[PDB]
Amino acid sequence: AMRVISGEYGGRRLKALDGDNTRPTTDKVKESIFNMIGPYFDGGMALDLYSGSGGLAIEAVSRGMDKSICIEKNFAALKVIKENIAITKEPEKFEVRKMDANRALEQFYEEKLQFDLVLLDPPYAKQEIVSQLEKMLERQLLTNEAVIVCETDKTVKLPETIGTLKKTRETVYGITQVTIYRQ
Repeated sequence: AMRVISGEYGGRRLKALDGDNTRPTTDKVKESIFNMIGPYFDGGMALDLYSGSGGLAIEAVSRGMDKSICIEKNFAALKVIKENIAITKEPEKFEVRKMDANRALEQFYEEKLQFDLVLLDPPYAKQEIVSQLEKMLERQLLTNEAVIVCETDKTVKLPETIGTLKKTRETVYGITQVTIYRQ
């Protein structure tokens, strides 16, 4: 069963969305991601653009980030992420918004926000990572030391360079590819 790996909420059990045979984000991959980019953070704001049950957003805050904004496509996910946020007992550190992912980026621009961590785990058929990152650069949605974590099927070919972002690491764990970008 899914669990927070490390940090303040480490070891706490989380609820997963109902299975639908799509590419998972395993706890082992989650651990690998956060140990690579962290393992801990001195504050900051994270964006979890396809948050689902919220495991990555929660891991970020557990490990020291001040706040995660979690974007959701499907109404059904809202009760699951709410339950998981409740398990942290720090609901003020999370914001869940039910809206289109691309519309979310333009709202963040309206809100004059910048993110220290961006987590991008789109459904395979809705993957627009390069366009989205170009949008984030266009709208200056990234802090100076922001890091982007992408999760894709191992068959996806993400570019070495996206505007001022450069791929710094890329690792395959089974069929899940984790790609890291930094400015």
